[PDB]
Amino acid sequence: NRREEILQALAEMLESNITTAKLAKQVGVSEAALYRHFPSKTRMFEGLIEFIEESLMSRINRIFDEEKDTLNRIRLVMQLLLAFAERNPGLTRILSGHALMFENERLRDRINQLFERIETSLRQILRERKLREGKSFPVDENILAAQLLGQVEGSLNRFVRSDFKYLPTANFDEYWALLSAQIK
Amino acid sequence: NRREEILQALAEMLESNEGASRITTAKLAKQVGVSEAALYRHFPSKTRMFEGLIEFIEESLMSRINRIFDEEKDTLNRIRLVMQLLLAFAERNPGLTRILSGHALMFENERLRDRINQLFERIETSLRQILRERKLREGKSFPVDENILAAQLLGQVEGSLNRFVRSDFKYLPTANFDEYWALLSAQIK
Repeated sequence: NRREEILQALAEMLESNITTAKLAKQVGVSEAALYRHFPSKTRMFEGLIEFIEESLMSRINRIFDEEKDTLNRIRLVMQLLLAFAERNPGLTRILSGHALMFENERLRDRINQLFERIETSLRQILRERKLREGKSFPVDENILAAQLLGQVEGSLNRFVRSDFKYLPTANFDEYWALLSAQIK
Repeated sequence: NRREEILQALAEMLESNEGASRITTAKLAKQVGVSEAALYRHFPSKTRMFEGLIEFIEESLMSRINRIFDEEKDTLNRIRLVMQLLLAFAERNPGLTRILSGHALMFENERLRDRINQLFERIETSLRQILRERKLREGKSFPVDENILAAQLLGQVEGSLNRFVRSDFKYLPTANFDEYWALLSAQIK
């Protein structure tokens, strides 16, 4: 549970209005112990992205187990992403690209992997609806999946851009009414 | 015109492989053929330079949207063209898109952040105006309120542009625009 405690404390600090040393003192350990898990600040943020991706996928998989309807499953995965963003504005800023760190390539590459994993999960759900339920979409599932992912990323971007005033979940019911019409 | 050369050179610096780091007045000075101190005589700060650039982008997009209103009268064809213009503009100006997609250097400065928000508000209002005329032109509206739909359309554009920047410009927004339109049409027809 060592590496997670550090990432948890990192997440907590990002949500407040960061330095390896400051985080070390925060979790209550030497800088050497911290550097053993994350040899550098970039590796630390890279680890935070992985920690976020793993937590989100664990929840997505739970939605897959409990929800059988492919339509509502897409809806829940979207609502989960928007709700998570909304509740973690500091994390959303680094994900949306409004953070300095986004300049670092391996960190950007890493964020891309997280969005691609989410997008893949959406495509998977669409493919199942297509093949198991016989649904015929007006376009390739990859295009529908990109639009769904685009709507989320655009909500997250506007949320940061507006200094966190325009909520990601605002009008989701209305957006979903239009998006779902061609998924149903 | 040493006001346009600076904004022009600035666009290039952001447009070059310098998307990596931050631009400096020094490097910008050399890229314009002058001194740092000489640059600060036209713009009190680098932030004012970015704001002049946002201004340019806004004038460019608003002008192109004005022409769409004049050249196309069908509501859906007008939406298609504005969505296409926004995505096409981003692909033609990768560096400029980085600003609009967000950047620490951009949103930390409250005047530049507000400015970028005005640009998006200008776009959103144009979309809202287009959607609103459908009721009087064809006697019908949309499955959701026009203000909500304008925000949804803008959101898809902002999501595509973010992905474009994030993937280091490997994902091209217009790549499958024709199929994206077939899907969007069916949803809002």
